[PDB]
Amino acid sequence: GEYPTVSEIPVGEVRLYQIADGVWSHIATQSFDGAVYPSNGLIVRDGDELLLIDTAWGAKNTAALLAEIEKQIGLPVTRAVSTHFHDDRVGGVDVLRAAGVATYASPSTRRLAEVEGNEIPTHSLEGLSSSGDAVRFGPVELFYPGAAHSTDNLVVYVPSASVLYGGCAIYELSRTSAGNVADADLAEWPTSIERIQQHYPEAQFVIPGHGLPGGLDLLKHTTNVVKAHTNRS
Amino acid sequence: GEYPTVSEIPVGEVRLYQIADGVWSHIATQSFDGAVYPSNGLIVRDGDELLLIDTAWGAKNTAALLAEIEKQIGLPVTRAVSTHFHDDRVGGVDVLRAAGVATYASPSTRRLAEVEGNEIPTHSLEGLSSSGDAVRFGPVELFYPGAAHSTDNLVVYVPSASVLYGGCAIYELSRTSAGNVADADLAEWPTSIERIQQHYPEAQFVIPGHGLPGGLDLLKHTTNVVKAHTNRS
Ligand SMILES: [Cl-]
Ligand SMILES: [Cl-]
Ligand SMILES: [Cl-]
Ligand SMILES: [Cl-]
Ligand SMILES: [O-]
Ligand SMILES: [O-]
Ligand SMILES: [Zn+2]
Ligand SMILES: [Zn+2]
Ligand SMILES: [Zn+2]
Ligand SMILES: [Zn+2]
Repeated sequence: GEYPTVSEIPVGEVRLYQIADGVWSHIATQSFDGAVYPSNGLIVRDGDELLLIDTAWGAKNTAALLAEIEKQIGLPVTRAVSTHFHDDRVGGVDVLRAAGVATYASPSTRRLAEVEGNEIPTHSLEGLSSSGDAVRFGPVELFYPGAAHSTDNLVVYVPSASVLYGGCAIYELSRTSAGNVADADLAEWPTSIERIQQHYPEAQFVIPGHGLPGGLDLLKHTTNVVKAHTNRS
Repeated sequence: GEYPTVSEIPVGEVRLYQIADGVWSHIATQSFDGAVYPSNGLIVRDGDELLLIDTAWGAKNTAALLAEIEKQIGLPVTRAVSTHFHDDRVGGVDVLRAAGVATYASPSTRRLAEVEGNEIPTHSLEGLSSSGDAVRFGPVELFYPGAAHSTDNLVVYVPSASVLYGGCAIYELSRTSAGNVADADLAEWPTSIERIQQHYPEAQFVIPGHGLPGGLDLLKHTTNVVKAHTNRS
C-alpha cells in the first residue's frame, strides 16, 4: 500500500522506504529482457554515518541513489557491501569509491566479479567462506547461507530492527517462477534457505532482491518456486 | 524515440500508437512475476469500422482498451481476432462479445483455449490449418507460419501500411532470453519464422508481442534467441 512500486519510480530514479528506525530499503527500477522491475537494496544507520547494502545497478543509478540518500537522510555513506558478484549488485561500485565510500565484498564475490569483468569492491570480507558463517559488520550481521541464486550470495540481518535482506536469494510472493538461475545452485538453494530460517527465526521484515517485502513466509515461498522449477515445471 | 513505454502507461491503462493511416497498435502494461512488460496488439481501420487484433489481457484492461479506442478514434470495433489461445490474448473476449464485437480465432486456438479454461472466441477462422496458409480478413491478411510460441499462433499483415504483427512469436530486440515457452515448439519455431520472412519480405514495420517495434531484423533476432535457448543459454 505504501511500499514503492515500478509505477511510482521512473527508470533511472531511486526511492527510499524507511522500514524501521535507522533502516531503509532503496528501490530502483531497471530494464531487463524488455521488462521493468523494482530492485531492492538496504540502508542502515550506524552512529552518524550510513552503511549501504548493494548498488542501484550502474553508475548513473548509483549516483541517483547517493543523491536520494543525501536528500532524505542527509548522513554520509561511509561503507558499502555487495551481496554477490552480478552486475546489478556491484555495478556502481566505482561511483561509490570515487565518492569516498569504502566498498566491501567477500573474496568469493570479488573473485567472481573479476572473472566476469564487473566492478570489484576494494575491501574483502573475511569469515564468510563456509555455509552457515556469520560475521558482524557494524549495525548488521552478514551471513553466508550457502549457494542459492549464486554460489557467493550473502544475506544481511539488522538485529535492532529485525530486518532480513535476502538479495536475489529470496523471491517476492508475486514471483511464481524462477528468475535468472544461470549461476544458481538449484540443488542447494532450498538447503541454504533453511539455514536462513534456522539462523534468523525471529526476523519480522524480509526484503527480497526484487519487489515487495513480507515476513518469513517469503523463505518457504522461494523454496516452493525453486523446487517447482527443479521439477520442470 | 516515440513509441510508448511502460513508464508512460500506468497499470490498467491502454495507449494507442498510430503506425500509419488507419493502422494503430494498442499498448497495455501487465504485471507478471513481479515485473511489468508492455504488451502489443493491433487496430486496423476497415471503411468506417475497426478490426481489433488481440485483447489487452483481462476484462478490466480490455474495457479500458475499448474506452481508449472510442476516445481516440471514435469508430466502432466490429470484429476481433485473437492470435493464440493463451489468456493474455483471449482474456477479454467476454468483454468484447458483450460490447457487440464479433470475436474470431482459428479452430485450433478455440479448442486450445477451451482446454485451458480460457475465454473462447465465438467464430472459427477456416483456411489456416496448415503451415504457410494465408487468408484475407477485411483489411489484413492472417497467416499461420507453423508452430512457434504456440502450435496455433497466427501473425497479421496489413498490406496497406506494410505492417507485420507477429504476436509472441516475434521477440523485441531488447529480449535476450526465451520468455514463456511451456507450450512452444522450439524445434519448429525457426522454420516458422522463415516462412514469415518468405511470405512478407516487403514488411517495413514489425510489431513484437511485447515491446518496441522494428524491422524484419526482429525475425532473425528471435530465431537466434530461440536456438540459443534450445542449446541452453
Ligand atoms: Cl576504508
Ligand atoms: Cl577505501
Ligand atoms: Cl458475433
Ligand atoms: Cl458476426
Ligand atoms: O542478480
Ligand atoms: O502469450
Ligand atoms: Zn544475480
Ligand atoms: Zn578502505
Ligand atoms: Zn502465449
Ligand atoms: Zn457473429
